[PDB]
Amino acid sequence: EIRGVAFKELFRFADGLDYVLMGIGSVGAFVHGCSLPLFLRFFADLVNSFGSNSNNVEKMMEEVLKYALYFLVVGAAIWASSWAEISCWMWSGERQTTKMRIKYLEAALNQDIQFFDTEVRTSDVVFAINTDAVMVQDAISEKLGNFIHYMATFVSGFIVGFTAVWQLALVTLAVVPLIAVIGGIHTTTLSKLSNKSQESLSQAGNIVEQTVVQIRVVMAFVGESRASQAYSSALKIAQKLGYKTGLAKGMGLGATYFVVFCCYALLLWYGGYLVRHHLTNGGLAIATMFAVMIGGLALGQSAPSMAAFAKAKVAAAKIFRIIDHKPTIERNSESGVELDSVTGLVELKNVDFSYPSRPDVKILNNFCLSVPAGKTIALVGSSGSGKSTVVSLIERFYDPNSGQVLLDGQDLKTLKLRWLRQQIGLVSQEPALFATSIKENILLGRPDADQVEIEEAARVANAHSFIIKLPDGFDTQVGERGLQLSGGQKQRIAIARAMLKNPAILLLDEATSALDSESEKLVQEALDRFMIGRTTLIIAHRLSTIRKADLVAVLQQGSVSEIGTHDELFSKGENGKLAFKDQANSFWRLAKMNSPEWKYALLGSVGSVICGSLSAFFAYVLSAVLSVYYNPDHEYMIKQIDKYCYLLIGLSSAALVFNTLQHSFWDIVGENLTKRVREKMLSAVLKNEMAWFDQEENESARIAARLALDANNVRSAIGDRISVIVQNTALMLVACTAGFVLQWRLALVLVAVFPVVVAATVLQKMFMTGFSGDLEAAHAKGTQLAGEAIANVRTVAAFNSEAKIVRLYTANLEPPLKRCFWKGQIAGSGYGVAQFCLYASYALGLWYASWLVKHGISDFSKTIRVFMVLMVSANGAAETLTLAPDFIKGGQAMRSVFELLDRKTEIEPDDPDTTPVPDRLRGEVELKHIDFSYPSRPDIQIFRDLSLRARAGKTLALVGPSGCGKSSVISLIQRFYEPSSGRVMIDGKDIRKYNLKAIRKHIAIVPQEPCLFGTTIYENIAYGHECATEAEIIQAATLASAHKFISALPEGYKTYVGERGVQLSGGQKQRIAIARALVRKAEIMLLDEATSALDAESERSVQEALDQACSGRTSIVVAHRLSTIRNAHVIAVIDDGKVAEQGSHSHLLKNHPDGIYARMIQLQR
Ligand SMILES: CC(C)[C@H](C)[C@@H](O)[C@H](O)[C@@H](C)[C@H]1CC[C@H]2[C@@H]3COC(=O)[C@H]4C[C@H](O)[C@H](O)C[C@]4(C)[C@H]3CC[C@]12C
Ligand SMILES: Nc1ncnc2c1ncn2[C@@H]1O[C@H](COP(=O)(O)OP(=O)(O)NP(=O)(O)O)[C@@H](O)[C@H]1O
Ligand SMILES: Nc1ncnc2c1ncn2[C@@H]1O[C@H](COP(=O)(O)OP(=O)(O)NP(=O)(O)O)[C@@H](O)[C@H]1O
Ligand SMILES: [Mg+2]
Ligand SMILES: [Mg+2]
Repeated sequence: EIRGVAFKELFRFADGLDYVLMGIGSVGAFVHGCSLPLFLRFFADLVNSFGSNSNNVEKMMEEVLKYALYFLVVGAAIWASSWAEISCWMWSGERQTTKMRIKYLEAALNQDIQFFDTEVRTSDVVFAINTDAVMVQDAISEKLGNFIHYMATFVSGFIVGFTAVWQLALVTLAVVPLIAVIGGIHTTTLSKLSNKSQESLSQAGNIVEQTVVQIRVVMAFVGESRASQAYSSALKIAQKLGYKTGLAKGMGLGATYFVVFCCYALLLWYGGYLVRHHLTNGGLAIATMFAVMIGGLALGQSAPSMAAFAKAKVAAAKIFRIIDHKPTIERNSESGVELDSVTGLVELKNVDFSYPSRPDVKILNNFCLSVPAGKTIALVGSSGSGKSTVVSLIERFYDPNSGQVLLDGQDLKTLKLRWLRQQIGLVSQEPALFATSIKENILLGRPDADQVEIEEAARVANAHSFIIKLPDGFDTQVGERGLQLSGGQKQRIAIARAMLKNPAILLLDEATSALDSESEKLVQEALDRFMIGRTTLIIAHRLSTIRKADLVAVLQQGSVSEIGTHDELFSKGENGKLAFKDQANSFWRLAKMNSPEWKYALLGSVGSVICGSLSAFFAYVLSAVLSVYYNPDHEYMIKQIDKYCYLLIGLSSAALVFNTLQHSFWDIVGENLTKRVREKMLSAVLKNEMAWFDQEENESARIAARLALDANNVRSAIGDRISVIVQNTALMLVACTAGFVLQWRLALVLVAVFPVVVAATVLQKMFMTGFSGDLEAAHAKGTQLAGEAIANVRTVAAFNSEAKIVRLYTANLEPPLKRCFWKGQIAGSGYGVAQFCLYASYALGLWYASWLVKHGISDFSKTIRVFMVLMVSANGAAETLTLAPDFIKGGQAMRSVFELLDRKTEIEPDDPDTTPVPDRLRGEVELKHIDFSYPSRPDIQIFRDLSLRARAGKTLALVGPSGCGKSSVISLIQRFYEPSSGRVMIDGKDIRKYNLKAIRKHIAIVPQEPCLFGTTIYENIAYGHECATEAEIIQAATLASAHKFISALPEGYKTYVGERGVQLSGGQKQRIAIARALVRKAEIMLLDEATSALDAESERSVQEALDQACSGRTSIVVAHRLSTIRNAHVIAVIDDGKVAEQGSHSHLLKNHPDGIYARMIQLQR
């Protein structure tokens, strides 16, 4: 394991302004931490004066007034200190992390490629530049400030408590570890159970994704019920674990409240004892209690900052490892010859290169090549041969280990590297389009070029096409969408950027076969205008290229068999605001679906009120005890203290029990609602039709994200909302009742100021959490730009565009920096204002209590009880942070779930209408005058008045070009889609009237590219029939001939398959799909081009399956190749979305002889 760097090195990028910001933030954090208990000290002084000076009214008034002014001063100090701390720390962290990322990227680009090969790899580099960067940022921005603040709080609290009453300081210090340990155990248990629940829900989402991706087969069968069962089982596990999480949370809250109650019972009794012996005052006792508790909790809260410190030390050690690494291969040597002879006469001879990762494996064996000037040369590289390797050696990506490698007769390492890479132009198979605009991509090709050069490169170098037809034109961010560009267009953009680097030799790479001819002809015309551009990769396709290049040589085992011009080089491997009333109605709908759990809810509700009451009750007790401390009769003091302590001890157990009950029952109700919603959501999705599935915004991963997110935030927005609204209502109700019946005037004033103090305490809790936004989202654009640059480092080195990439990264990062600065300023100012208002309200209320006492309106006891009870109950109510307030997004997610459930499918998966279902289908599907138009693309309409025939005891074959919708034909066979105007007779009647599920169970199909379902081959094969037993799957395997390699598998039918399982061959998976089709034993066997996407033994297997299919009922088989359609007796025609003839191939030749398919047959020969 690598060793983390020392703490100081974290601040390597800190400049003078950063040091100033860090100092100011440290001072602010220290002042904040010290001010938290200093207020308690001032409160103790005020209370002691206001209680002792009852007889002397005027002195009491002046004392209370001066201490209220002290409260205002403390409020202002907290305002300023919190503002400075938050703003300075956040902005300094951002300012340092930005420079760190810039240096990291700059160091990364100008490294060697073999460095990425041997040492840290590109994926690790990206993972670092995201996670380690954000980790160090959060550690040095907020964690450090919080650590300083909490250490200050701890020290100041200890000092205040001890110097006030060392005795209670010692006792409370003994108390604190209990509460700290309880809180730590609670947090740890919650985190562990949260991780467990997260992984369980991830599993359930995995079932969701695998179902939605594979919806084709799922609807082809009746397996939606199976998917629902699997989802229900996963959700059952998740909900049982969820029950456990709720119980743990309830026990944690109950235990901490129990220990708090007992501990304050003991502390209050001891404080009464101390006051009785004239050791101290009541106010000093209370202040010591609170201050010592605050200090201990502050140390507890400070520890996580140390954890983050260690993690950031490791992360920054990694980052500095990449940063400090020195480029091994010397680059940009000043010995650059700067040859004026751009023509490369001779190069790449006696080349003995070996790949760095495996130096023993010598890829290139004494390679020699000429590449004469004035003429283009092509290379026939084998797949195992290093065509990319020799290209890299040309580009100087790697240095040849020995060998007489040279260029134009003047070597490579002699004449610099930047200039040489400028001389050579490269195109790549994968276009290198970064996040920036396409015009900026052209600039990245050659920054010296102006806009007119870009236009002409879009005019003469390439044709004017969609690359210009973007709505923004050339100023369009290709990275943000990507799907907008086809792939040929971005390839032509790369061609253009290469055209900018016109001079001297220009290497060419291979292009995919599935590429437009326009890009290809642009490539060859670039070749014609660039005779000095050579090394075109034929790859047995686009033979015009090999026509252009006279010198052609093949490459194998790091050597060339022949050297010279064109020859017989073929057959040697050649191949191819929003409304709220609807919110109330939908809330009623949710509650209605939550009806069965009502009992639990009711019980939970009951627990809530009791919990709330006890919280407020607790406050009152403190109040009363404080009021008792300033009483002359010490015996009456003893009686009151004993009564209150006994009552507190008695109610501690009630607090424990009712916290557990409330949380357990509320969380159980939520889990049931969540699972119930999930099931209904999945069922509604499955009832929908694929015309909705293929539509964008219905992708499998996106659907699963919808399912998870909406479910969880709905359960929050119901359960947490009800629990909060009931519990805090009861708490403030009983608190205000006590306050009113004691002194309604002071109670009314404090009720008026109540929302302010509640908001301030909520903000204190949020500050404890941290005000930093979602940094990864803020840096997302620069993040993905840097990731693309790092992954595509070869292309960046090819155009030596590291400086431009760094500049674009800086430009991307700048607006997030400014936004972060302003967000920090706003957050600091708002938090400070809230705290100042809180302390001003404290001062106002307490001074008003003094004023009431002056006029004889009330007494010290009643006023102090009212003030203390209402303020502590306000803190208890602002403890609202315990339950997550996701309601804001909860409403949107809830309208989302209701619109998804309320969405109607036009094709009913099950037809309610009566249908004349036969046991054995008549198997004579009758396509006639079909004019199907694809819904997704109304422009493309495959079918024009198509009429087809079926053969009951026989089979029909179909053949055509890849363009024709044969898979569309089989889709319309099973009512997968809906024809625009065509009509089809499956059973002497419309398919639309007859039940769809009966159609599914009566028709078996194979997909063109079948993929398997689950762990065991047994279940995947048995999927075809609802009762496959064991024998039926036996002959299903044998007739399909899958059984031989199934037995070759370790455990056969139980062998785990999938991404993590034994990944069978395409032929094997297609054959077992055939086996499943046989399992279904259906009337119509739809054997699509899977009968061609296979191998020779699978080809005889398919011929045998055709034998059985013609023997048993009927089949529609499509296969563009020959020798398979000949098996079927009757063969149809599907050319250009039209039928031309139908019958046997002998019949297809007796009338309408030859044909496009016959020409294909001659070709396949
Ligand atoms: C004198 C008060 C009215 C004062 C003005 C008030 O603002 C002050 O912040 C009060 C409400 C705080 C000061 C110390 C706090 C306590 C800190 O010490 C404790 O024992 C902790 C333990 C545990 O965290 C409890 O959940 C809260 C609990 C029990 C806190 C309850 C609220 C306080 C009692
Ligand atoms: N990242 C790599 N790690 C190890 N060996 C590599 C790497 N890249 C290429 N090679 C080796 O380089 C040789 C040729 O590269 P390879 O990727 O097999 O084919 P290619 O030159 O890209 N041609 P093709 O397969 O038709 O696309 C083989 O010996 C590879 O093992
Ligand atoms: N959702 C869709 N919306 C619009 N057009 C579609 C859709 N799905 C497929 N197509 C069209 O269907 C045609 C493809 O025909 P298809 O029968 O799927 O053969 P293929 O998959 O291209 N070749 P092959 O694998 O040999 O069967 C193209 O015109 C596609 O654009
Ligand atoms: Mg290659
Ligand atoms: Mg098709």
